[PDB]
Order: sequence, then structure tokens, then C-alpha cells
Amino acid sequence: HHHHHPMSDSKTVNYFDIITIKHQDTDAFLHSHLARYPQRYEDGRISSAGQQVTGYTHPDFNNQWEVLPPHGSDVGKGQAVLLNQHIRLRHVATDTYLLAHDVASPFYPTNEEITTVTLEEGDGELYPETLFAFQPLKKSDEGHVLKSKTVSFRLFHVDTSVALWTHNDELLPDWGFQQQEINGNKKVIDPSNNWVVDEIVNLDEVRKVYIPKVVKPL
Repeated sequence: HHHHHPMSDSKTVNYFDIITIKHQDTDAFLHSHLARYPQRYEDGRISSAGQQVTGYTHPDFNNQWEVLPPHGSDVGKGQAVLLNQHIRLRHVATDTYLLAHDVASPFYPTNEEITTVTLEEGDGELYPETLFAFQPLKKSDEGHVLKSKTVSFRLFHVDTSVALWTHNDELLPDWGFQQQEINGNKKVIDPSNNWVVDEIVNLDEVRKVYIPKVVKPL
């Protein structure tokens, strides 16, 4: 009666899941690592000198992010993430929160830098800047369940109203290990701002078992 989902099947994404997030047009994962942005770029613009966030096209521990609810929520396990709810993303390998802010990005002076911040900063003065949403492409899908692989979204920053974006026409220089740049795109409706959740790394037994649906005969 019971079957086990293959890796490639969709599952509901719940709060406290550890997920990877894949960009539709480039197949890159949202990635972070210890390296920091250069203090000053070649054109003289200054960065935040914060932790880099990049796009990386191979499986890696540094692609893993824990999905968290906002402060003051009373959420336990088994609670699905819904489209357009405010969420936070904690980078598992470094224990830092995803953050965007109105600082010019590495290659695009008019797009925003994406970084991560410490727990103390992110749960204190910088909290509002750690809020994102899995924004549905159509507004009527607000409140629908987020599922892996099959549900498109924009990774939307609440405080500055940008959508996280990446590209593979040109890559970061050696300081960014020739990974894809990530930045916050002010042109929210560009279809190149579309992502999915690729994997739920800490999937529980409740969600690995399913009963196959029956195809109706013609």
C-alpha cells in the first residue's frame, strides 16, 4: 500500500525545514560561504564588506538554509509554509540570517547587495531586513502551500521590495570563486526572478511515505 517518494517528487515545505533554493533560468542554488565582499570594488564603490551570497550550480552543504517564521510566532513542526507569508532564511553552514539592503550590489550599481548577518544583529536592530516571502507569481495564490520543485515563486525582500536575482552571462571574479552573482532586482516582474525549492534535506518519515494516486481508465 505505502510507497516511498523518490528524490525527484514534490513534498510540502514546513517551517524549520532545511531546504535548497534553485533559480529557474540558471539552475543555480542560493549559496553562501565564509568569504566576504571586497571592501571596495574596482570602480571605487564600497560594499558592506559582509558575507557573500552567490549562485552555485552543484550540490553542496553551503546551499542549505533553514526556513524560519517571524518573531513572536508560536510555530512547531508540521506547519506548512504558505506563499506570501513572511519568512526568514538561516544559512546552516555559517549560522547567519539572509539579509538584503539598499547598498549597491557587486556588479549592478542600481540593484541591491544580498548578504547574511549574525544572529545578534539579525534578531535585533537588523531584524526587519531579514524578512522575506516566497511571493507567488499570481497574487491569488497567496496563502497556498509551498511545495518543493513544483511551486514557482520570487524570493522577495519585504523591507526594500526587491526580488532576488542571478545570472550566468558573466560570473564573479576570483574573490567570488567564479560563482554567480546574486543581487536584489528592483524589476520584480522579470521572469528571471523565478525560483523553486529544490530539496528538503531534513524530510521526516511522515512526508517520505505516500499512497499512489490511481489513474482513471479511459
